[PDB]
Amino acid sequence: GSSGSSGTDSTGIDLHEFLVNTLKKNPRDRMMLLKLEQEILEFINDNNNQFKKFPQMTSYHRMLLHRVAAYFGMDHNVDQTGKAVIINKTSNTRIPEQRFSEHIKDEKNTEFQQRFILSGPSSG
Repeated sequence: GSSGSSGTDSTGIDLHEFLVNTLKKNPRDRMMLLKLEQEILEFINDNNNQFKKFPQMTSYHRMLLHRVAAYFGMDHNVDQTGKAVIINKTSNTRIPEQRFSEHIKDEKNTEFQQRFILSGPSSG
């Protein structure tokens, strides 16, 4: 039925290794990882907000996120259906050793606009 848990074995797959590897192999994906990192930052710091819900994600996406959190030290939880992902802000949650913005230092071009721009609201 079920056996085995996280305890006797903690140190294993070096998360970083995975992330960094993805940044090199998938130089296009980085874009996303970066965005999430930003929101996650403003969130963690934001005390007013305790929990944060994420929009419906795909099989891959969901995975990517789950990783980022585990790296920052945050636990994720699935909703009644689990379709989406919800994370909270706990003490264990702290800043890592290095950020992704440190690997993309001295960029060439970037598109960051927060005006007359929406995401796309969907009605039932």
